[PDB]
Amino acid sequence: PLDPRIKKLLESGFVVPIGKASVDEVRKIFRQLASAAPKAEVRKVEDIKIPGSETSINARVYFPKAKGPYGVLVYLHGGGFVIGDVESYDPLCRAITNACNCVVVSVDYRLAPEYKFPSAVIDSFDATNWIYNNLDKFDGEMGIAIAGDSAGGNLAAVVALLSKGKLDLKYQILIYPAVGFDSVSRSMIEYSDGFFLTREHIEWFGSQYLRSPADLLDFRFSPIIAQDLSGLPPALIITAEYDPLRDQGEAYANRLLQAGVPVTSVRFNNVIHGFLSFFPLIDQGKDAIGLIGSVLRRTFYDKS
Amino acid sequence: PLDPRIKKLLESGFVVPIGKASVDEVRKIFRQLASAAPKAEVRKVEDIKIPGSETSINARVYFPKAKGPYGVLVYLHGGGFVIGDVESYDPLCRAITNACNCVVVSVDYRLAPEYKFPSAVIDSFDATNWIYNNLDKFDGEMGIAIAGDSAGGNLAAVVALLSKGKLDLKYQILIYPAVGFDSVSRSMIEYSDGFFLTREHIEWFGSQYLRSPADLLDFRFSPIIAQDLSGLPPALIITAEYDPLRDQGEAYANRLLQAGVPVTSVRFNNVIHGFLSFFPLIDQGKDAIGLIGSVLRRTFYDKS
Amino acid sequence: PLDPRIKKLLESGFVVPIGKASVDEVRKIFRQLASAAPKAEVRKVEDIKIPGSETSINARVYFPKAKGPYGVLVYLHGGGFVIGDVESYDPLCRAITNACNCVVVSVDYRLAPEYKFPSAVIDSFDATNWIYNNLDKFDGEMGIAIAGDSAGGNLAAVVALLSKGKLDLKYQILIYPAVGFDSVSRSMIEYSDGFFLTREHIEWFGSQYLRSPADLLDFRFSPIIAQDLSGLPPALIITAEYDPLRDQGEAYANRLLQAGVPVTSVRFNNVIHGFLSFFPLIDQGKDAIGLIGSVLRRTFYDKS
Amino acid sequence: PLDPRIKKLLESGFVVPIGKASVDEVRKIFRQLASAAPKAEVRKVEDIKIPGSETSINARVYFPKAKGPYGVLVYLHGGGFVIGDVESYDPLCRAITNACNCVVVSVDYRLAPEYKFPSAVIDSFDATNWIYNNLDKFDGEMGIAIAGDSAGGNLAAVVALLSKGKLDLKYQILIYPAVGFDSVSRSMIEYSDGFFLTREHIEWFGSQYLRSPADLLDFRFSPIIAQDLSGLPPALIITAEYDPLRDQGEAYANRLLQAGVPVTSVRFNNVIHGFLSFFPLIDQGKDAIGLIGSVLRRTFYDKS
Ligand SMILES: CCCCCCCCO[C@@H]1O[C@H](CO)[C@@H](O)[C@H](O)[C@H]1O
Ligand SMILES: CCCCCCCCO[C@@H]1O[C@H](CO)[C@@H](O)[C@H](O)[C@H]1O
Ligand SMILES: CCCCCCCCO[C@@H]1O[C@H](CO)[C@@H](O)[C@H](O)[C@H]1O
Ligand SMILES: CCCCCCCCO[C@@H]1O[C@H](CO)[C@@H](O)[C@H](O)[C@H]1O
Repeated sequence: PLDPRIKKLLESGFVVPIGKASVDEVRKIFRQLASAAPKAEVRKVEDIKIPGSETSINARVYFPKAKGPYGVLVYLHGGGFVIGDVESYDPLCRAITNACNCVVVSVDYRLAPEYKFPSAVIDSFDATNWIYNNLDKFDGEMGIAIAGDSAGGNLAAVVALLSKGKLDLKYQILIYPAVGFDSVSRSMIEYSDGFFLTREHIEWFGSQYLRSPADLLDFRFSPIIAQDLSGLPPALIITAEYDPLRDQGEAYANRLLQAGVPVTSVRFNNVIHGFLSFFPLIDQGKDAIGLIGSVLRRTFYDKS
Repeated sequence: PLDPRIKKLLESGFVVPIGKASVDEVRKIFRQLASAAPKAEVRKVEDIKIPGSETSINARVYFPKAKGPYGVLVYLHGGGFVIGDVESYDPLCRAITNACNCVVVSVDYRLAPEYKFPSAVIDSFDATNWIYNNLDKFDGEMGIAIAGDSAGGNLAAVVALLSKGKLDLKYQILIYPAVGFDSVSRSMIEYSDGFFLTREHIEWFGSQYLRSPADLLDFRFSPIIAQDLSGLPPALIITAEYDPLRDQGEAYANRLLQAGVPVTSVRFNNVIHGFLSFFPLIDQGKDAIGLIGSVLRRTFYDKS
Repeated sequence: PLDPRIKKLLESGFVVPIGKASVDEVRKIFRQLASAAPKAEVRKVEDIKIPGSETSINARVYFPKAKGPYGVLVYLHGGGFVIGDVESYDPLCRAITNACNCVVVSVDYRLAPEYKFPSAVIDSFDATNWIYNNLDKFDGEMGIAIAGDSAGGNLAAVVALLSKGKLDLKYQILIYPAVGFDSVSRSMIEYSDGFFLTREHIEWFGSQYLRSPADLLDFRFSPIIAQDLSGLPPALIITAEYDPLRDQGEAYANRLLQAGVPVTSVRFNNVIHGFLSFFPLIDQGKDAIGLIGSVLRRTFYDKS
Repeated sequence: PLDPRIKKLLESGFVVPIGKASVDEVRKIFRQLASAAPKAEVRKVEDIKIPGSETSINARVYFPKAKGPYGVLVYLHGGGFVIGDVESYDPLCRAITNACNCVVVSVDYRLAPEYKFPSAVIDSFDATNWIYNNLDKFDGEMGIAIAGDSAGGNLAAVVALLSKGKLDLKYQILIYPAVGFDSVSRSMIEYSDGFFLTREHIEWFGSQYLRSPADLLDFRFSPIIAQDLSGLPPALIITAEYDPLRDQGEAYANRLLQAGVPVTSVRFNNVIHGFLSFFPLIDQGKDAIGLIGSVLRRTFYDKS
């Protein structure tokens, strides 16, 4: 069952009214929910503009208190390709920065419905490419990794595919990712309602982001159907027991493993989709952040 | 775990070498495996030709020993849209006839690769339509139901969708059906190899049957994504515990239930995909046939 | 998910208030719930007294309309060893009689708390032994089988063990059985509350029936830990997807299979514990009864 | 599926021949498998003797390079209550020490069959009590936590129960623990063979350790049936996807959560029982050690 703390929270009306309110209103509600978490101190924070192929991309850079050199984690926020932003994810990105002792660059990719697929992918890739080529600006010579949650985990997985034989990504962290279209998995059906992220929400996000059903078959939306997953960066894949997206994330882990990619796939039991965003309340979220910290300290620094 | 009888069978090389031999050779191997089962006596067997929209459709009609009037079960064989035929399914159709005390009409729909999607769907629908309009020829006034296994269960489900507000199908029986494209379910991943029907086979069948990836999004291949499942006939859906297709069949059951369609969804534990075809060996297959008999005797005759 | 029909029912307060009302009151509530189902006609019904080792055992005998000779199904009602009786199970036993075309003998074994374990086992065994030795009285020469639901499925499984090398039981039907003590299975934990049979109820029944914790290790309460399951009668084991007892019933199926006993293990999806008792409402219950009919017609008559 | 690395390992004969060789030989085989892992540097290692109630208890103390004050993790090795020792666990305890920046005290509790249950429990409790009362000897004033793997996770869970209202344990880490007797869970049945720890091994260990079947009902062997789990220390519970013990560990997590105890329950996918002992090969084991590090650094130091 759910952790009673989470059941209590859900029973008290913790919702984001996706598809039942205006885009502006759902963005506002999400901002207030996510941004309420404590902002842990880091050493320095900078807002930068990355020259993308299609737009000037805003990004926020978090520097850790630890001395350099650093690795750089490119972070892609979730929010169904429609909501969220760098500022609402500030508390989480600060927590990650402190866990990993690395530089985190959180990317404000273009959002749907204003900018449909593949805009978010293009921005995410362009940002990652620029950061790779400008690691010196962050004393970030230990290299680059990519991470994201939910829709941002989709983007991270896709960026890792697109980066093959261009960038040298050291690691990919996929936090309860969406990895394509799923009308069949048990978790999707079983947890379609009542667990914060619902099937109705998923469908609504899909309707805003994608241009046509053909986009469902594009590997830049459905990395699970990419032709060749071999040679991708080692992965940490975090899933949540009561998440409709659970099974598809675990499927992607399995597909990567079958392609010879190292993967640590961990299901956090008793919790829901989005649980890292609610780390102050949900203790397991702090522990997931600590696991991310471990894997990145190892990969970048060969430190415990 | 698998029933030890089935494990023994699999360990002895029970395969159909799908995608590793010629189409002719795999058809021949399947014919010999399936047609080896005993042919139980029925009252009468007739081969007929149904005038389809695109072809003359061969069908075999089995009459039960019980006196009429009958219901008529349209049966659509499995074989990945590529292999199988009415004659290889003769033992199974005779067993079904005797279980249900009804007329069974087994349809030789056009097969891939010679005839790609949607040829099998067109033939299956045209046959069902003709049988409905000619029930009097079989003393079949108690009505029409549709059934099929695996690829034939896909076709049956699709025919039921296409028949909405045209025919009056009384029942749909989906025996370990394929219901669309699945790259994510746990059963698909977990039982991808070693359980008779493999992922490699599934992919090969898909490559022979479908014309392009767009066909994956056609509801006539993926009934699970049909816009509206309401008003379809009551269903019996049989799945197998160790079948890659298990989860998607159970998902379709759930979607039908959510649309207000009565569904009895039963997972046969300890067995594999195709188990009804191997009823002489696999006892559970006889019991699945008996369950089909029960549901059809009830729906057609209001008899136990 | 649950069949919406069942969710609707549960949401409307369908409970038996086990452990929250007097024994008399919970017995009365259960009687009214179970006995409300239609009583289908059979050919003849007789109440008999079986001379048990410890008591005169009441039993009800149902004769089918079909002509003899018959097999005889000994039926052991559920109710947690505390509630239920032959009369509350009359509708279900009539339905079974008509499905199987056999004689059904429903046994009023002694109930807890008035008669603790192993009283119910002794009565169930003594009744089965007497019926075996008196099959001629029922024109029942096709033989004897045993069946029961829940606590009655526990008793049936135990009787089959005790009958080894004494009686010639042809078949055992275990309908969502309890097979011992379970504090660990996923189904027990996941469906501990909200699905009609709850963990609190299970614990309460255990407290009334068993004399001490040592009884938990007695194979006559926990057949799953019997030393040797080989040579037992072929089994049909029905489980329910949303039943705390699901996993343990499927475990027992697996243990029997491993001991070379034929088993057809079927999970009825979308339904709860007790669903056969509520066959008029829950359609899947009618289909489970039909499956029981199939297996018994085959075993007794070699008929479809 | 299993990580291909692990499948490869298993297919190459990675076994410990529990119950198929002498106790001496199985101890020797395990020692060579476990002790082959690299011994990472720590600051200092001391062997000590703890005055237990029934024996002088050997323990090894590992000090981290980080400066004090420290927390102290009491570590209880696995090995089915029969095999393993402090020395075979040296590589793992050094890895843990470095991950957590704390003192680790690995306890050589008495082993079966020479010393049956509850000897291991008594020694483990006595050691933990002594360490609590002697934290000053290790500059360990940040407090005490308890951890163990498999049989050692059983002991850790039991020590936490016994310590209620005596010691102030800050945390309990249960690494793929055994939590009692399980003849019913799906994982126990499904992964009974072929996944390193087998049911036959489990039964053999039980036969050596326990004195009689009554011991199965003793909460000091089956903490899952303890009367009251409330007030126990916060827990990290790690399970492995392909471990027969998986479901029972997840059940214990759920029971603790229901009793208001904080629990982070994480299933490591694609891996087997014992995977932390094989961290040099199995990368996921390094990441599990990092997760342990995170939770202990937080609890002891309020550090990331
Ligand atoms: C966390 C965000 C995951 C979003 C996954 C969306 C899955 C696809 O969503 C789908 O896409 C289509 C195209 O717009 C639509 O026709 C459908 O409404 C929808 O189901
Ligand atoms: C029992 C038969 C089920 C067949 C299910 C096939 C699922 C779709 O199969 C797919 O279709 C595509 C189009 O040809 C191909 O590109 C792929 O190889 C394949 O995975
Ligand atoms: C459908 C009926 C199943 C009943 C299963 C009971 C499982 C054992 O129940 C137990 O037995 C003990 C002895 O009385 C008690 O100490 C406990 O309260 C209880 O959990
Ligand atoms: C990782 C080690 C877990 C050991 C769990 C043992 C579970 C109980 O094991 C049992 O205990 C009994 C008493 O000795 C025996 O009668 C049985 O052989 C055995 O199944």
